[PDB]
Order: sequence, then structure tokens, then C-alpha cells
Amino acid sequence: SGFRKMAFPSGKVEGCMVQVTCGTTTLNGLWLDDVVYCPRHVICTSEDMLNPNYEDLLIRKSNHNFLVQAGNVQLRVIGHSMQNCVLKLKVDTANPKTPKYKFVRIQPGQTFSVLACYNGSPSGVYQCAMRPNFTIKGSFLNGSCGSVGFNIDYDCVSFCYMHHMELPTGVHAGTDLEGNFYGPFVDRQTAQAAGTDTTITVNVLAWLYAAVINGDRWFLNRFTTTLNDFNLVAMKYNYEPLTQDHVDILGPLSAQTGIAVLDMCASLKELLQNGMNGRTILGSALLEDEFTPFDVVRQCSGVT
Amino acid sequence: SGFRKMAFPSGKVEGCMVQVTCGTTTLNGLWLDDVVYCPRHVICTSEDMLNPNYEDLLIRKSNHNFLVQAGNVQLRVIGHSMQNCVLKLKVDTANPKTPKYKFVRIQPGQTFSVLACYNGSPSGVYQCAMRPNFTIKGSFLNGSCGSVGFNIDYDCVSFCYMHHMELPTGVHAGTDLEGNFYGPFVDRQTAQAAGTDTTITVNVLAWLYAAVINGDRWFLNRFTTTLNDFNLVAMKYNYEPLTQDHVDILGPLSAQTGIAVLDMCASLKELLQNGMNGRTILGSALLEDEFTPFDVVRQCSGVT
Ligand SMILES: O=C(Cc1cccc(Cl)c1)Nc1nnc2ccccn12
Ligand SMILES: O=C(Cc1cccc(Cl)c1)Nc1nnc2ccccn12
Repeated sequence: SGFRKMAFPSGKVEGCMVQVTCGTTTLNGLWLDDVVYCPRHVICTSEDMLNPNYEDLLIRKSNHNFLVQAGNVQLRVIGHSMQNCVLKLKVDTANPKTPKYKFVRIQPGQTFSVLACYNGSPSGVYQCAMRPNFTIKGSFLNGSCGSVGFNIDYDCVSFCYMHHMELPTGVHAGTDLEGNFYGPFVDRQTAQAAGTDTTITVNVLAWLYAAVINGDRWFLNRFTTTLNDFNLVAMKYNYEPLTQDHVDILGPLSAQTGIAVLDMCASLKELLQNGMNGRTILGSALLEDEFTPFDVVRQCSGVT
Repeated sequence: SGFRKMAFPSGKVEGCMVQVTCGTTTLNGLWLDDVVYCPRHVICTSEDMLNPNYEDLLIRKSNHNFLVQAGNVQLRVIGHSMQNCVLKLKVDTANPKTPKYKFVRIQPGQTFSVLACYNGSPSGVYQCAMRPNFTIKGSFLNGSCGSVGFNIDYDCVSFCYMHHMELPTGVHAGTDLEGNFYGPFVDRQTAQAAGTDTTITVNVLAWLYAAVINGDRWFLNRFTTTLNDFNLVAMKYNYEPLTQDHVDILGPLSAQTGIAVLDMCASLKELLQNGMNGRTILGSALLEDEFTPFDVVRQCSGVT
């Protein structure tokens, strides 16, 4: 029992973190096989970030200008290329700690763990989600760029995020491992505002199922609703529309608890309309949306 | 910017997790040097847990009855001993992945990371605190016993907790690595209720400082208070008494923000008396008490 915002064990990813320096900029790189991935803005000076032409800036850079250090030992760079907003630095040595891995591009609402790093060294691990506005609510300081987001399935690490930027509102933007940003963000020091940060409805419902499994049941009511009626309420409260696909994904949690998905929707509808009334659910005084249905099942079953 | 419930990177501890089986019970062990530490209740059957005499039960056990598996390879047990509520299994091989380490006994209010494990395999990592009633609010299922709690200082892992038990209220109890339980709990299936779970005042104030550093400032008011006046309010709300030692530990956060500790106490006093009024602080609708002043400084400075 008990329900926590749990991250994946980070060891497999710690073994991949390296430091990359170009000129006077130092950030993090991810070393998998004989390639080191890092944000392309490592080639930029402070003045370059306002309006950078990355292709032009990269012409002035050679393999020997990219300093890559793995722990206390230097890696030899034998090639470099730009793929979208990331640089791929080919080194002469395969990372002996390379886990089984995949590069995945996640959808909004999906969660992942972040290993925050500075100077190629891990500082901490936390769980977060790709918001519906394509930002992440992370905890990153200067030097954290190149820190990665990932999920693990037994022995395979699926890398889904690389940190690039902090918006003026304190929210974070980054790319997948192919260097494509999530959302409309660009790697430039320019006016980039985030859209509406709506609540991930399917995740809230999964977390309400987690609460029932753990004994917090005060919010269960005698009501039911329909997808259309629920969705009218969800629109009013800036919650994402619930689809039949979301209902289907909640099937195993509905089966485990015996609470029909639409009945849980009616409980969520009353919580939105009436508030918590000073009460808590799973130690939270607000409705938590950064646990997916898969996360709830995984945590409640003990998948290693 | 951004503030998250962040755990230490878990790799150094993942390299120490092993599976221990005695009879039909399987739980986790911690392998450091040539010793494997695990809860002594691994020797108990389901019927033994009601009123176990551990010394008597242990007489019927020999080295070959403790099966220790590190990954897929079996460790040879060449000695066994009971130290308080833990068993120390001497194996013939030093763990080649043993990090620099210490065993520490923490005080209530102190935080640590937990690497939840099943069958010697890591499932997840989360941050928690030793509650003032000596329980922890973890996320543990059957098979999680022997999972450990730890803090890391650069390269040294300080182990502070080993999971032993879940109370009937869904809260968790365990020992330090010398096998002494935190609080009055015993490793028996018996009536053990937890005391008042008071709020860790010094941690709430540290988290209010973290909020100011990250831009959440709505709760700052025009008031001040004294330690004695504040403590009258803290008693009323089941908050721990704030001492001058706590004020001193908050000094660096007071210096960074320019907000005197007693002024922050007055802000906390108004939050206790008036509530949040439907507002949030650092994405929370309640006052968070599982970040110590050291955690706030560490996260806000990027210590690796
Ligand atoms: O935002 C930047 C630098 C940058 C500026 C403009 C565009 C790009 Cl791609 C990168 N670095 C960064 N990332 N997280 C944090 C957190 C705190 C301070 C700086 N942070
Ligand atoms: O509580 C026990 C077994 C036990 C019973 C009585 C005394 C002792 Cl020392 C140990 N195991 C356990 N620990 N965390 C969880 C979580 C879910 C189920 C069981 N859990």
C-alpha cells in the first residue's frame, strides 16, 4: 500500500551521462554505443542565442572543438553531425555501459523519468509528464541541458526527452532523441509562450483508481455519467476530452476495483464541481494528473 | 527553475540489491563488501509472524538454507548472524559494485530516497521522510521488504533505512542498517498503531523558501512573529515546535532570499490560519514537509 510519484531506477542512464564542452559552453551528453547526443546550442555563445544560424555556426567547429569527458576520462571525437536540434558526436569508443535502448517520441499525457545532470554528473531523478501544451514541469538549473527523459521496460531504456530550454514562465521545453522539439518551441532566446496547460483527464481517473486500491474512498459517490456529459464538465474545467480509447485503457483498473469507468467519471465530475472541501486523496489536496493508467498498474503490481 | 520531489540517482544502490530466500520466503538483501543484510523475518513462515522467537527459529537454519542470488548468479553463504532485527549473511565474494558507504541512523524530519525492489530487482525510486511518529509514507507491496533508504554525498552512500513492515493503516516501519527499528515498532504481526503524524515545520519553511526562489510569492505577507507566538499556532495545527536550531539551519535560505526566518514564520502562520483559498504553492494545494533545508539548497544549487 501507499502511492508515490515514483521514478524508474536511474543506473542504466547514469552509465550514459557525459560532459560536452564547446568553446566556453558546457552541458550534458548521452553516450550510447559510439555516439554522444547533445543539444546543438552547445556551439552557441551568449550573443549567438538571440538569432542563431546553427548551420553557419557549425561550419566554424571541428571534431577537436567538442570536448567529451566520461567521468574523468576524455573521449576522442572522430565525427560530428547535426540532426534537427541535436548534435551527434561520433567517438572512437563504444560506451561499455550502453544498455539495451530505443528512441521514442512520446505523446502528451505520457509520463517519464528525468535524470537531472550537471557537468555530466547525475544530481537527481524525478518523475514528470509531457504536458498537453508540450512543455514539461521539470526542475532544471543552468548547465542541466542535455539531461534526458526515459522509461524502462525490464532491461530496455526508451529515451524520450532531451532537455534544451527554460521558457520565461519557468516551464521546460526539449526534444526527442532525433532532435525534434516537442511542441512549437525553437532553440532561440525569443518570445515563446506556452499554450493552455490542460489537465490529463485519463491520468486523473487512473490516480482515482490508485486511491481506491490504496483505501482512499471518500470521493466515491452514488452517481454515474456518460462520455458526452462528463466531457461538457471537463471542457469547463480545462480538462482534456475523455475518449473511448481512454475508457478502454482504464479497463484493467475498472476490473480490479469493480468500479465502472463512467462511475469513476461521475466521482471526478463531483470533485470538479464541489472541490475537495479541505480533504485529501493519496496525500494530495489537488487532483494529480502525472500518473498514467500503466503507471498505476505497474506501481500497484510491482513490476521490476 | 521548477521544484520537484527529487530522489538521489539510484545506480550505486541498484548494484547492491540481491534476492534472499529462506524456506518459502523471498525478500531483498543489500550486498556490501562480503555481507548481505536483510530483515530477520525472512526466516519466518506465515504462522511464525504472530509471535516469533527469532533466536529459536534461527537455530533451525544453517548457511545453506539462505539462498542469495545477485542477478542470475548464486552467492555462497559462509556465515550468518543476527544483529537486532537484521540478518548479516557473510558470502564468499565481495560485491565488486560496492560503493563507498556508511550506515547512519536518521532523525525524524530527515528525508531520504527509497529504491523499491522485488526479488532483488529494482522497480522504482522515490523520495520520502522519516515522520515524527517514526513511520514512513512509502509505496511498498508484498516482497518489498529489505528495500533500502539512503542519501548520497558525491560518492558516499549513507544507508539509513531497511524496509520491514506495513502497519494496518498503510504506513511503513523499518530499521536502520544495524537492525534497530525506527520508533517503537517490532517485527511481529501484532497491534501496532502509529502516533500523531505531526507536520515537520522546518521542512515546510524550507519549501516556502524554495517557492520564493522559484517565483511563487503570493503568500508573502506584511507580518512578522516570534518563536513563542509562532509555536502557539504550530501546536494548534499539529506542527512540530520550531527551535532556534531550526532557525539557524534556515539561515542560508533566509540570506539567499532576504526574507527573515521569523517573517517566513508569519507567512506560514497566516497560511495555517487562513488556508490556501483555492491557490497553489509549487504545484501543491497543501503545505509540503518532505524537503529539508539541505534538500532545498541542494536542488536550488545543482549539487551532483
Ligand atoms: O534555457 C537555457 C539556455 C537556452 C536559451 C535559449 C534557447 C535555448 Cl535552446 C537554450 N538553459 C536552460 N535550460 N534549463 C534551464 C534552467 C535554468 C536556467 C537555464 N536553463
Ligand atoms: O508487513 C509485511 C510482512 C510482515 C508482517 C509482520 C511483521 C513484519 Cl516484520 C513483516 N510485509 C510488507 N512490508 N510492506 C508491505 C506492503 C504490502 C504487503 C506486505 N508488506
